[PDB]
Amino acid sequence: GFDYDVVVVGGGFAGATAARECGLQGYRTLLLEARSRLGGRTFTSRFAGQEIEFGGAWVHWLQPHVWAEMQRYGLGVVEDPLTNLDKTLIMYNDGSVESISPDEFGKNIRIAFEKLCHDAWEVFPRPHEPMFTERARELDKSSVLDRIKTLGLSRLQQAQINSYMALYAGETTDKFGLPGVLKLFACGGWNYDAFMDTETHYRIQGGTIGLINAMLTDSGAEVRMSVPVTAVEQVNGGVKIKTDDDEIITAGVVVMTVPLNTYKHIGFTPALSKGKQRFIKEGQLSKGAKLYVHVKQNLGRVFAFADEQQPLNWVQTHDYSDELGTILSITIARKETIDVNDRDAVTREVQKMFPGVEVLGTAAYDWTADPFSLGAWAAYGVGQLSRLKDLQAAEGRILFAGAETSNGWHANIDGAVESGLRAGREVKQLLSL
Ligand SMILES: Cc1cc2nc3c(=O)[nH]c(=O)nc-3n(C[C@H](O)[C@H](O)[C@H](O)COP(=O)(O)OP(=O)(O)OC[C@H]3O[C@@H](n4cnc5c(N)ncnc54)[C@H](O)[C@@H]3O)c2cc1C
Repeated sequence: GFDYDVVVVGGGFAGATAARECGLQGYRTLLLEARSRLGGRTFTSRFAGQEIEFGGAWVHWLQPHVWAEMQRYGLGVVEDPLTNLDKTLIMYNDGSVESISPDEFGKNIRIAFEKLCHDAWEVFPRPHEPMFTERARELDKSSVLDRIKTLGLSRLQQAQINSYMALYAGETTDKFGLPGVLKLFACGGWNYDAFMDTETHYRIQGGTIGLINAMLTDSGAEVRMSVPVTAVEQVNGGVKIKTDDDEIITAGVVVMTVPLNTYKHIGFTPALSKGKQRFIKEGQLSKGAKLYVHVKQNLGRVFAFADEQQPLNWVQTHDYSDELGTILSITIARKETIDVNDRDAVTREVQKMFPGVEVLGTAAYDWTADPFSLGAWAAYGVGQLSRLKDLQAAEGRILFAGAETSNGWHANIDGAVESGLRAGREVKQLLSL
């Protein structure tokens, strides 16, 4: 007596995957997306006459779940040739910028990274079972900064790795859970070069939006946008779903794939488990934002790290020419450090790194301000990883997915896909046993 067998909440990779699994089993399926677009924390846009990625975009064949889907839908990779860099810069907490030879810059980040992840084999022999070893559980008492303090790195090496880890945290490294970081490294074959190959090297042919829609089309599911879910209530036979318009939708089961930081917007009746409530109140620690700057000058192929007390923590050349100038792709760990949508504030901070540049224009997506992300990529705080089951657990007729709920590449498109396959299996169990 329901409108649908399955309602999937959220049109990111986790929801699109869950919808495709449910739809192909014959279940009448609906996907409700709060924004007026699909993709979630993946979003391809346009800036200065060129395509840009405001959110997630980069994949790799070491990421098993997204790669299998690419082969199901016959999508290849689109390589970002990483080239020989013209410039590598480090900006320290005090704001001083230093130019390093790219080969010595690369050597020192590898030393720091390999020292940071020296024990990945022992802690995560099975990276897709994060709590398999007691050492992983014990490490969940430490932050990343706890480890960095013991590694005896140089001032350069520490700034490099701390900027890198603050990026992965979307936060200062004293708050960043350490096992989450090692686990990702382990997922990449416990190997520096293999893991690095996954970071910003390959994109999906046809974009992330193509794969999401390839799955949703395959699913046959009904898709509705601009429909934020305000409450989910467990009532006889199914669940009852409240949009904003005081529209009411019935389903046998609901798959929630919303970002953890947005559970704040949704009333649950009855109340969810106390372990899950503790997670919703904690949230995830990323406060990242994405920004593109078009400068008049041709700066060539640049790369920069900026330490956590500075705003432009990750700078890369997206494209360059004497005609164009330079389009810089910038990721900001913490949106406290700058207002990416205030252009003069952006202009001063870019000039601190490349003095005397002229900014023609800027484009920014403040993920932490967006009510339907309120944060960026998944980043676990201290002690959160060892309780991941509490967030994964089904709650009666409510199932939970999303990249935060995956076991493997939790900071990635792939963890989102992984959670979608899990949710689809759980739907089948609930609806069919
Ligand atoms: C700046 C940034 C850069 C990134 N770069 C990479 C990369 O290079 N490589 C990689 O692998 N990963 C990257 N990621 C991470 C990747 O994008 C995410 O892990 C993945 O997209 C999350 O998928 P998801 O389905 O779990 O959540 P989401 O994509 O966030 O989808 C959840 C959906 O739920 C919607 N929603 C929220 N609340 C409601 C509500 N009340 N009602 C209805 N709908 C709601 C949201 O609008 C959203 O569409 C990046 C993330 C960010 C923020």
